[PDB]
Amino acid sequence: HSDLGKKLLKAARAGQKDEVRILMANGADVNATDIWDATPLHLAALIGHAEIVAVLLENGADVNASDITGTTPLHLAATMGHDEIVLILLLKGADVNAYDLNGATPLHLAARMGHKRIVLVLILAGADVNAQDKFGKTAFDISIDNGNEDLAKILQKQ
Amino acid sequence: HSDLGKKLLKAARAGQKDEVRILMANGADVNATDIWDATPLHLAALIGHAEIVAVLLENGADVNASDITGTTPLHLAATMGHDEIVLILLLKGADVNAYDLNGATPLHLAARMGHKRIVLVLILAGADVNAQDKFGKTAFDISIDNGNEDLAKILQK
Repeated sequence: HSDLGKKLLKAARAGQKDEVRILMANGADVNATDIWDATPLHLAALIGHAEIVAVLLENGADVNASDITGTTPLHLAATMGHDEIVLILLLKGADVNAYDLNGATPLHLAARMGHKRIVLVLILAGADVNAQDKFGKTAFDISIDNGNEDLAKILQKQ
Repeated sequence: HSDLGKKLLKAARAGQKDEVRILMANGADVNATDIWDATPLHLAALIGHAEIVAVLLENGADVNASDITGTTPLHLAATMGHDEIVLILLLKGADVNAYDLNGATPLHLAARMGHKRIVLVLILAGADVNAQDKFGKTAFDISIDNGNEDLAKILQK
């Protein structure tokens, strides 16, 4: 039981799509968690394996699982710039306004990394553009700081 | 070995100092890693358990271990504001200029979080104040963006 979950974590990290499918067919715990509170979905969202993300979600993966830093799969995909994964997660119910241990939402992180299309997707999905991180910054502020004035204008939602 | 390493990871995360000591005496791998490539030292640095950090380092923990995001224990301690742990890690050989997957060094992270004393410590320890992250930002730039006049002057040339 522990064993199949560990195998699934390893397969998700390694991007082994067919192994993920067989492990799921054999009853592996889709929400197996390691010491960092990382789940298979976190690993797949970090590395960018879109088919694995979709397979895990189809099999009941917790789309809003938070690791020990409060980081969700959506945070990871938004930070890494994985556009397709951001969209899949959102369509399968990811909480667009989840916040990590710093009060950062996925919108803050995408703005910080300058991922303009992801920022726009998150707005479209209902991200609270007025949300402030623990220090008072909005995605608008971050975009100004990063010289992305055009994106800041869109973030105003006017 | 997987068992003992997993037990050590769990004891480090939980802050169980005597259990950490006993597990290591019984041969647990001080550099055991989970799926995130987190080691016991990462967990102890994140949570802020200074004695466990010290015990792990006494037993040969890799002070520069990097997780799957390129994050070292010093990055975690610097972000969390764990002054004592930052100091212990540096004294035991942590690379003050290690960078994560975003090119962030510990100095960038401490500057972003406004941890003035940690910024000063990192400078004293040889932090490269001219280090740029993946987006061209130095710690000085971050302090300006945050309106942190005190930190900006500390970092100004």
